[PDB]
Amino acid sequence: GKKIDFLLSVVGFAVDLANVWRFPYLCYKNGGGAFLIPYTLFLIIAGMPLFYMELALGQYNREGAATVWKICPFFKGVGYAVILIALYVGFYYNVIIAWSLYYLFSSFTLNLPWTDCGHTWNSPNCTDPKLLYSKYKFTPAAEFYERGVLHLHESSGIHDIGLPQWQLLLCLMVVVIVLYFSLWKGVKTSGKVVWITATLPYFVLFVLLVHGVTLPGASNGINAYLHIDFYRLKEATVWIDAATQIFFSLGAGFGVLIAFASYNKFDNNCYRDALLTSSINCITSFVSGFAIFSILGYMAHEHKVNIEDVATEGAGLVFILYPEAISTLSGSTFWAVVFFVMLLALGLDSSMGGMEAVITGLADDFQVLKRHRKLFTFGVTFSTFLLALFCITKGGIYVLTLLDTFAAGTSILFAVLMEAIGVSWFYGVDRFSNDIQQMMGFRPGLYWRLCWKFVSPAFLLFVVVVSIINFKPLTYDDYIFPPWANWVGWGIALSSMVLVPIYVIYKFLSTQGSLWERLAYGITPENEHHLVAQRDIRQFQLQHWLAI
Ligand SMILES: O=C(C[n+]1ccc2ccccc2c1)c1ccccc1
Ligand SMILES: [Cl-]
Repeated sequence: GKKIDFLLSVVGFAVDLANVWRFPYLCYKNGGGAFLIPYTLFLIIAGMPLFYMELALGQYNREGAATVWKICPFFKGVGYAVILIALYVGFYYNVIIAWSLYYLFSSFTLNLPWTDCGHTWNSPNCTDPKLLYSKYKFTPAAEFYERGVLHLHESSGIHDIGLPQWQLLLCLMVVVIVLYFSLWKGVKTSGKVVWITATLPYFVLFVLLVHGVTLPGASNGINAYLHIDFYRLKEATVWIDAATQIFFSLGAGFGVLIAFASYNKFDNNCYRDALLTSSINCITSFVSGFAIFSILGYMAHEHKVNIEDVATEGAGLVFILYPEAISTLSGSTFWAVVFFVMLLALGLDSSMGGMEAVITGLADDFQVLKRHRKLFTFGVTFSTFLLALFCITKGGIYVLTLLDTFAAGTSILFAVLMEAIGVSWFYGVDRFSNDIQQMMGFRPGLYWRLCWKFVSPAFLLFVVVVSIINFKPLTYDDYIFPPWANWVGWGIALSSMVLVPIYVIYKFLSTQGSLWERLAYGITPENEHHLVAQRDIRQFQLQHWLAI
């Protein structure tokens, strides 16, 4: 039974709410098949090596995101930046969980609310196929999502967001309460409910893939998926999206892996962990795009619109697609309950780790917070609840879009780039390899060291530069955000990107001694500062820098 338990642990570790909710609309937006060449390339080249590096860092140092930089004291700012990014994401992550819970509540009926026209939320333009370049939004399912759930029709833009929706308010309160009462005792929340939180996503994917293929218009969707538009690969938006999605789904750049692995057995094998997680992620993504495009090809056939106009490209694509596939199944109520229970469980499970990253990273930094976990968890959870309250208004989809685009984009890419720099170049890839050898019994191979030192930082810097210089103003499918919205988003990105130089400056000024002594204290591990008085700093020799 241990092998069954081991398989469940690995397979449930590999799946995340990002894979299920954020990949579909990123694949639809960037053409489908053309989105997986950058996706797989960046996976192989930067996602697997960096996942491995973060796992090994956390496991060896037994420290959270912030304090793990005792190995090079100038990068505690990088730690703080990743904690801030993880805090920012939860604001709207919990809002998606609230949407899932509202849909689950709506699903306990024999006449599902998203199948036909004529409800209190329907407009005069509602078009049911059964009875009877701009995106198509007059379908029963899209109108349900945008009028009976979001109540978006009561907003004009990000300048008139409105007041909180009380239904989503109650759902968000339930979600927040569950998260707190799951996080207030301790970190350990594995092996107790993962039997359903690990197998249900894959069962849902399997039934969706087997069914959608047998739909009237699925062939056209699969063709649009498998036809690769090589012109999209010269635009840099697909590359930016693929990089950000790799880091979103693998957990890198959020401080989640470091905090999670600080609890692993010292001898735990991180090589196999990275290999298995990345392989499962790649196969799952390539198989999930198939089902997405089969569903929306059938939607194109049924609604008689072009496959590039059937559905939104925003955060609600899954909530538009899953209902459409559900209504085509027999016993649609049972299937709706299964799908939305899966979504709710997966979202709660992943948001728990996202919040535990913040709690652990900041508690390992201050002992007062480590002795008072109940109050700290309350504070984190309540601040998240309010700043998400901002996202459940009438025009809260615009704020969720602004956050989704700016909270972890260039900011997360920069943070992970600085992590790779600080470890590989300053701490030493050779010392990092020695630590991995002491932990796991074998030294990392040449491919891993090359990716850690040269290849991954090079591509991360390329993507960061391109994202900064090739930046498209913000939109939601028909709506052009006012310029001050992009300025606000760039301020949000800089708010976490800038913690690095500020901490470097603070550390330099707070230290005592001469310039060279200050640099030596700044780039030397905290438990080797007594060598500085001996004027033996390895970073001050060319040999340390020419290593591989
Ligand atoms: O990234 C996450 C949750 N997450 C995603 C992917 C993972 C992969 C492996 C291990 C843990 C993981 C956790 C998050 C959630 C809410 C706020 C901020 C960050
Ligand atoms: Cl993904």
